[PDB]
Amino acid sequence: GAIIFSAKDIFEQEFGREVRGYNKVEVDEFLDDVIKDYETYAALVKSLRQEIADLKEELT
Amino acid sequence: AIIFSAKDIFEQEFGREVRGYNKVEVDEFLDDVIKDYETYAALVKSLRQEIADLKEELT
Amino acid sequence: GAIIFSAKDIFEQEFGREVRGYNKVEVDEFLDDVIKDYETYAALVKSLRQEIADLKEE
Amino acid sequence: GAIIFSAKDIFEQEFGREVRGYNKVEVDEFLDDVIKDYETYAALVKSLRQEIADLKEE
Repeated sequence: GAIIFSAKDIFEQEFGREVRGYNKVEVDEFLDDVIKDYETYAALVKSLRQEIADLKEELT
Repeated sequence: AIIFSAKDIFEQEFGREVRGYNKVEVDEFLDDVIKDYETYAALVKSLRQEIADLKEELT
Repeated sequence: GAIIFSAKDIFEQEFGREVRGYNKVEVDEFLDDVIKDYETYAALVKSLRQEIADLKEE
Repeated sequence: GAIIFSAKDIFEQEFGREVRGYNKVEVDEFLDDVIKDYETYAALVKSLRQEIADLKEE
C-alpha cells in the first residue's frame, strides 16, 4: 500500500495536551529518530527504483 | 542507516509528565508509523528482488 | 514510494522494436494520455492531503 | 471525471500491428506497471477521501 506519512508529516505532528500524558522530551526525541528512518527509507526506495530503471534500459 | 524496526516502534515506552502529550493521539499516531515501517520494509524487499532478477537476466 | 513512475518517466520511456511490433503512433499518443492521468492523480493526492491537514487544524 | 483511463482500460488497450514497431514485451510489461500505479493511486485517493469524511464526521 502507500506510505501514510512523509518525514515532513512526522516532524509537523502536534499532540494535544494531557495532564500526566507522555513526557514531551521522550516523544520528541523518539520521533526525531523516526524522522531519520523515514528519510532513509524514502531515499532507499528512490535509488532502488532508479537502479531498476537503469537495468531495464540496459537490458534494452 | 535504519534505527528502528516496526517492532521497536511498537515496544517504545514513554514516561509521564504533568504537561504531557495526549497518550491516545500518540499511540494512534505510532500505530500508523508501524504500518509505514512495514510497508517500506516490504517495498524494499520486493525491489531488491526485482533487481536480483534483472541482474540474472542481464547474464 | 509505492508509485513506480512519475509523469516524467512516462514521457521519457523508450521502446525497442521487433518484427511484429505495436504501432508507434498509437502507443505514443496513448501514453500522452497516461501522462495526463499521472499529472491529474498527483495533483488530486496533493489537494486531498491539504484538505486533511486543514481539517486537523479545525 | 478528470481521469481519462481506468486500470482496466490500460490492461484492455490493444495496439495495431506495425512491422518494426515497438517491442510488445517491453510495452506490455511497462503497461503492467502503469496498471499497478493506477491501482495504487485509485486506492490512495479512496483512502484519503475516507479520512476526509472521517475528520468532517468528527
